Amino acid sequence: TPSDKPVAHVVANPQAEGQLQWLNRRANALLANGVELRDNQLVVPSEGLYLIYSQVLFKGQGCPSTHVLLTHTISRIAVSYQTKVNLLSAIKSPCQRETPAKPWYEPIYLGGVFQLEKGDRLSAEINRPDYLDFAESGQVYFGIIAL
Amino acid sequence: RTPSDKPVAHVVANPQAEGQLQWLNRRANALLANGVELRDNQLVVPSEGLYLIYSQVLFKGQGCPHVLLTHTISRIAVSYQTKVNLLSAIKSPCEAKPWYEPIYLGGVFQLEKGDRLSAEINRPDYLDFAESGQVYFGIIAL
Amino acid sequence: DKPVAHVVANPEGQLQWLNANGVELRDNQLVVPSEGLYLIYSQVLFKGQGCTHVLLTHTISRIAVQTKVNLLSAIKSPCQREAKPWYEPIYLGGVFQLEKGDRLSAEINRPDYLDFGQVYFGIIAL
Ligand SMILES: Cc1ccc(C)c(Cn2c([C@@H](O)c3ccncc3)nc3ccccc32)c1
Ligand SMILES: [Cl-]
Repeated sequence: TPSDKPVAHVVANPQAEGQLQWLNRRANALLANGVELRDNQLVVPSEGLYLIYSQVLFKGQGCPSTHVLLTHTISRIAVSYQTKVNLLSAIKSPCQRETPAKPWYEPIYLGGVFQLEKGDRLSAEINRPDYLDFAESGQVYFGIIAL
Repeated sequence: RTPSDKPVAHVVANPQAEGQLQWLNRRANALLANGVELRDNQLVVPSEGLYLIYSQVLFKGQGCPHVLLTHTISRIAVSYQTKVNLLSAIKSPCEAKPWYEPIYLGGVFQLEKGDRLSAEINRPDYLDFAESGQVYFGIIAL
Repeated sequence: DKPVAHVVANPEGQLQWLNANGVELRDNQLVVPSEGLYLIYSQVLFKGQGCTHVLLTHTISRIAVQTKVNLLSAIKSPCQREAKPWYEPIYLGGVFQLEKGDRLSAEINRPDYLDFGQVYFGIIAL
């Protein structure tokens, strides 16, 4: 008998270069037991503890003049407070200095366990989609597992 | 009430398989239960359904010299016969001070009877086996 | 129905777990109430205020009823060099056959670096 636990693993659309579009319709991506992907946001079907997790990968060929600051954030939009509450966040400076030009790879991973309500809208956002790496699949994903 | 019918696996790396990330099930605290097979370094699924899938690898380099470390979990379905990646991480880490990069990949997936999950790296030379529990691969049916 | 625990860190000098089904928490360790398959997991977060070559280790070990052994373990190294802040999480998790009365500890080498949803330890019976 299949599991009744809400789950979801959405992935970046690799053709949507310049955005971070989460897909559920894509091979090895998934929504189940009530979880929805609406408006680039996961929608929690029922209260409980969820494991939330996301990976994003950044890439640049060399370091430019302006300082590069990469951020990744999992936000929450509750029905009783319909403004983004940050759940998880992290920030990486992949460049110490400007190149006087080998390629760099900055992943950002966020995971934790949080209490969610029914109708919670979860988003996972980055500041610089132009540095996202869609070179092969599996690298950029966002997902939840009810515990 | 009784023991669990759920398919599961937790396989561990062989520290003396050179140039290989060789997964093993016959070890203490390792495990293949309820139809999960380890076949050609690939865990094989016995039933359709939702599974958690996870792997840890830990690389270590004594200092730096352009180093890239990749860790990749991938699916082959009976039906499609194509090797698709499920989760993937690329990392550039760089006396000579020793560095450590753990890479933990995990997620929830919808698998089909007879899929062949595999967990791989680009650089086995950089694997660390300092202690036990450092390098591993498994699935857990929900 | 099934044994479960989710314990978290108290926000000095100790990673101490705080607080439920069949599962006790004697002496900073989860105590398995019966034989079977368990999904054991944890996370911890280290933060530095700027960087002694430091290695942050996090380890979940089984104390089987009579020795003590690593189940899951990782080492991070935050600094490549000797005042910018850094954050470094370590993730552990996997599925394990276990005995009634086994103890599961989740430890760190440097409590001094710990930065107290990101610092937990738990189990779930399958
Ligand atoms: C997504 C996923 C799939 C399978 C497993 C076994 C895990 C490991 N896990 C962890 C933590 O180590 C973690 C978190 C985020 N991403 C990677 C690891 N925290 C957990 C809490 C509950 C269950 C498994 C938990 C995580
Ligand atoms: Cl050990």
